[PDB]
Amino acid sequence: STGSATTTPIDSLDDAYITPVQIGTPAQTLNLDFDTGSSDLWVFSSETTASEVDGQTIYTPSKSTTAKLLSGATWSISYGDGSSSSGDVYTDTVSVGGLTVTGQAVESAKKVSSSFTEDSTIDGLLGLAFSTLNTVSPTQQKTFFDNAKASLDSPVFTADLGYHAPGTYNFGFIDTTAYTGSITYTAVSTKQGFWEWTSTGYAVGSGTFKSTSIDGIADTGTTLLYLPATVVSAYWAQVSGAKSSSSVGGYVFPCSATLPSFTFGVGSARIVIPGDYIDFGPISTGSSSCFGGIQSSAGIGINIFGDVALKAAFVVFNGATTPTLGFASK
Repeated sequence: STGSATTTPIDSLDDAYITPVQIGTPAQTLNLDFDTGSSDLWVFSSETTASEVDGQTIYTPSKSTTAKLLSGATWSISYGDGSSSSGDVYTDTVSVGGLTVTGQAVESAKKVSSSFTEDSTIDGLLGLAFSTLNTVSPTQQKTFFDNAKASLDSPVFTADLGYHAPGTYNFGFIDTTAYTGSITYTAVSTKQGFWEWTSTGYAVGSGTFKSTSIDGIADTGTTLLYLPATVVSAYWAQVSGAKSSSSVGGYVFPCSATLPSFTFGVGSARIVIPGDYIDFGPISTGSSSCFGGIQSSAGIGINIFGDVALKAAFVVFNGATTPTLGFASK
């Protein structure tokens, strides 16, 4: 089997991407944030505290003939941005782009933190990291990809995120028309539950490439590119007037600037992020200070190849017995 679904930016900045997902019988379509940095499929629901729902579409298990309470199971998750959610668990039929999994754990939110409530465009998350990170207790549950894998033509999914435009998540096949050149594959460590890999270095603009190992995670659920402070300083030093602002929470730059590109290495190959992809617009409405799309990871504990990096590439998440990642230009 295979599946193919379009993913769409939630706003003009590509702050996140939503993909329609069919849950239950008859289908209830919710727009979920596919997140290769986590491993829970959770949704706004008829159980979510009413004051914490503000425009989201909800899953109502009582209206699904295939929903079953997973008795005794609870979940609770906290994300790197400080947001969180928790609740109970149903199993139900879940389909993405024509690919159907029966018996998928659908984690129903009873509580969500303010950032989720305040984002009316995201109805939940669909985790695509390794199932060892799934938070369901006392019986840990499998991701949608893990459940689908055996049925797929090939045990892979691909992320093809757009810049200010829709893109595609494919399951079970590699669309050879969706990228240019060849795909360069690189080793993955699953020791932390992430799609963790080692970039071979970077360049800023037209500058020379610096060969240096940068361990980090391919994370579709993080907006920006978070890299070591040395790398980030070398980038922003090429932008007149750019500075790190403690009050704003990162590097800012004059909105009048033209930003240089940023290149990262994948083995001997190179992925180029155009400068425009690094512009996240005014820090507040009407400001002439703009927020940068490359930020320091120094306070995180891990480097994160988020959407800013991934949307410059066609990315293969290879879930074979030994997982690997593939990157191609496009």
